Amino acid sequence: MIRLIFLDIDKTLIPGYEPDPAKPIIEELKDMGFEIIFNSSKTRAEQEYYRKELEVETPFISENGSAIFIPKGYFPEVGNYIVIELGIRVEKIREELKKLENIYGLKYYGNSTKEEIEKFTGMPPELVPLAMEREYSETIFEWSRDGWEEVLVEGGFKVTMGSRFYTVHGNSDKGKAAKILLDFYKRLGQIESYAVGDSYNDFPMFEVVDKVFIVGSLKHKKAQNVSSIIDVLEVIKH
Repeated sequence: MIRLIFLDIDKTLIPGYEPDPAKPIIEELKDMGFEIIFNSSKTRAEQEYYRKELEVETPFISENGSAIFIPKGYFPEVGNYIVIELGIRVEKIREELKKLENIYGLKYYGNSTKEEIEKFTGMPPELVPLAMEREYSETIFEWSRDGWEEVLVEGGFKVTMGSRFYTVHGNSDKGKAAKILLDFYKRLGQIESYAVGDSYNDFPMFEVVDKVFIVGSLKHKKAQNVSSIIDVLEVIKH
């Protein structure tokens, strides 16, 4: 019986931005026999850093389900597939944001300085370069007028609210990506899947997994609300 758990890589796991706070949680999940899958709005560069520091070598999903990364030979016809691209290239997103930049006073990674990005996010200066290595999405830090969200959706893009900012991406979401990865595991036998989210970008995963937890007060019909990731492990222990 394989147990899988999808986790975000934000304040609910790494408050303060350093990896260390997540260690107690990762270690317990490992002891509980879980395959830990980060399914985050974060870039591959950001996730690879945390994974290495936390010694997590399982597949991961980046930029709101835009790509699934499977370590070479992780799963025992040879496809030789390491990266499954499901979203749209960031260059296309930026071409569209350029058309809206002035009308709506939009600020995102592509048109902001490292100093501005640090101000907007509060992220440590040394991590900004990792967040800037975007491949399939943009994060909107601010705007001077509303209405750009609808325009983007009309243009065929997805605009999803995260724990703090909107992320612009396309053709996929955390749920579509999670479902595909789950299929890879299901080929190995029976699986039990859990998902822990804290924002609207996690909602798509809920209909794809067996058990759902929400850290915070966001409400969803399939989710059990808890105040901390600590509580998730506690409730699962029941």
